[PDB]
Amino acid sequence: NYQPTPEDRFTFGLWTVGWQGRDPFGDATRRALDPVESVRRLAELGAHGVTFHDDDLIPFGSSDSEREEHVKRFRQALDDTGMKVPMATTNLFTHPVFKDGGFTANDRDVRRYALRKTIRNIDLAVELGAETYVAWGGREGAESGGAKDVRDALDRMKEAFDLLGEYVTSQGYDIRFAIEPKPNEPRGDILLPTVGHALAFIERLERPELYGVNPEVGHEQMAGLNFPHGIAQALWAGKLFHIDLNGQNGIKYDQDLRFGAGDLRAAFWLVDLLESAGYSGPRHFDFKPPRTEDFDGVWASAAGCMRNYLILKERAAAFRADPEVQEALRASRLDELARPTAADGLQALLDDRSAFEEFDVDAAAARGMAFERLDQLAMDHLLGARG
Ligand SMILES: OC[C@H]1O[C@H](O)[C@H](O)[C@@H](O)[C@@H]1O
Ligand SMILES: [Co+2]
Ligand SMILES: [Mg+2]
Repeated sequence: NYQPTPEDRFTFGLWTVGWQGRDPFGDATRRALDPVESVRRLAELGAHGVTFHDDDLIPFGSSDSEREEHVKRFRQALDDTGMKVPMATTNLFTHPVFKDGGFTANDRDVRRYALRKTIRNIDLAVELGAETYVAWGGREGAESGGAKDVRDALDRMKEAFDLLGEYVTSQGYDIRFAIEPKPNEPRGDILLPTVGHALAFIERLERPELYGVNPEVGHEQMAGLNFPHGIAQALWAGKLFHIDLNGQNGIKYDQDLRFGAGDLRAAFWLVDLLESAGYSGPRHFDFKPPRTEDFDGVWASAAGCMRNYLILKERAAAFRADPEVQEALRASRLDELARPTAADGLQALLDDRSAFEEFDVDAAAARGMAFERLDQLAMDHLLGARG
């Protein structure tokens, strides 16, 4: 049951199944994975494709000749399996030179290096067929108030993204950028900490059409925010270019649990929204198999990501198809929410005595919204206590 196939557009980062389990308090518990083995194993699980940081595929500092041999092996594995590479990104956070950031490092020479390192990987990503290029500024931020002038930092961040946009347009590349927010960790506070801040920032760039967001379930939940609401706002703005699916139990360190774990009801409402809105991009899993697990548990955890999406998709479809749920939606006036408030226009509204002078405020206040009955139907469908 719930067998994933490539049509389902499930993708995984090389760094996910390949996480060796090193955390801030303990050494690695797993050996390093060959990216070629990950491609073949994920193909066998039913995945659609893989994603990568530059440094996941080419070890940092590699000569131009070593780099070519790493890329050739990888392409051969993709060619053999039919696996796609829909997205790629840059590692601007691991090497000590980025300890104060990349695009917004205080040191100018580091910022220029950050840009050259990124541009180099855009070329490779386009060669391999990526449609989306993600930026996660995990080191852009501060632990203390005086270390970063945030207005100057946002000037430098806008500068960097404007230069990347000039670069792809000057090359005629068919690739778009997606900013991935995170509120904190590894910095005390990270710039553009939520979907909202990233969306607002994009509108100040020179070519806003080239930029969207790559929201992550766990990251918005690290700020205690409602992830489906934030996705709804990104869709409403036309900016949901990509998405990271995983699980998170509340406000704490970034857990990256398998999708479905963490806030299960949020996951249901998320899948309901993505499917009813017709989101067509990849369903990308940014998760870490816990370091308790051996390599069998790694692949079990990866399989569980896809299984939980497919189950929730079935339950959300059953929910929306139920005539009793449709009746409850009308009972809660979800359909009146779709009607314009004042399509008759401002003057008509001003002259409408039924909208104020003769509005029976007490009769309107007495109407129940019937939200609890609707939510219990949603619960019954999630739990399969009905269909
Ligand atoms: O941006 C690409 C990825 O880089 C890092 O691995 C981050 O932990 C992850 O959140 C992000 O999606
Ligand atoms: Co995360
Ligand atoms: Mg992510």
